[PDB]
Amino acid sequence: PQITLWQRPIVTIKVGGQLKEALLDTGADDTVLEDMELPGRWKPRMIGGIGGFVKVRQYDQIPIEICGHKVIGTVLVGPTPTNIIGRNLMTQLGFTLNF
Amino acid sequence: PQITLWQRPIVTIKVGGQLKEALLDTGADDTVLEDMELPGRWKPRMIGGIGGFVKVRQYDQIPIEICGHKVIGTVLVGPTPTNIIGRNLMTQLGFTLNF
Ligand SMILES: CC(C)c1nc(CN(C)C(=O)N[C@H](C(=O)N[C@@H](Cc2ccccc2)C[C@H](O)[C@H](Cc2ccccc2)NC(=O)OCc2cncs2)C(C)C)cs1
Repeated sequence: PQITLWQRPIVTIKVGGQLKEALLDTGADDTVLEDMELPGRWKPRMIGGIGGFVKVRQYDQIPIEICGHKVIGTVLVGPTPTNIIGRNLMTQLGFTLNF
Repeated sequence: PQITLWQRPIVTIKVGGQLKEALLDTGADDTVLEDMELPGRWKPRMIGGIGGFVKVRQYDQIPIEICGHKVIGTVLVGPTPTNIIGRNLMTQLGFTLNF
């Protein structure tokens, strides 16, 4: 299917057993979710964006369902204002930009 | 054209006579450029990002060529690591996300 950009491209995801809404974001290298618990080891990281930087925890090999399809990759967790699905997971679903 | 997302979706733009690089960003409502000179008056705007909020200058009705296509719209100028083409201008080109 085709997703329009007249509105924010927000989709439902399932991660860590929880259902959430998240923004499909071609301008994000990585996926960043509002603070939550995830299984396994993690390492601290600083990620930068428009307002400056925030400290997050990086969990690797985390499974996520997006649009029902199951993908796996790195997920950063911390005080982000909204959940963001980055290119690292978008590629796994075969997403492209077209015009 | 079709753009995959294994690397950052960077395109060439032309604004105020100058060629620049910019990131195609579906997760951005608006277009934000690094400090530069633009004609006309500006008005104040606060935009929010991952790191919080920042003051930018809002210039309305600015012509930009993106991939040689002319768009005319609002451009925000302020502190940013990268020029960002947001949904306001991506919609003028007819960009969609597809999988
Ligand atoms: C130039 C160099 C430093 C670059 N690094 C990168 C890799 N990096 C750091 C990222 O992708 N970082 C992501 C990001 O913020 N990307 C950004 C572009 C950018 C990149 C680097 C530095 C500054 C801005 C752009 C992202 O789409 C974010 C997503 C978002 C949306 C709402 C709330 C929080 C976040 N969009 C926004 O910040 O919107 C700003 C707004 C515009 N108009 C109204 S609000 C994080 C979410 C992970 C790309 S270019």
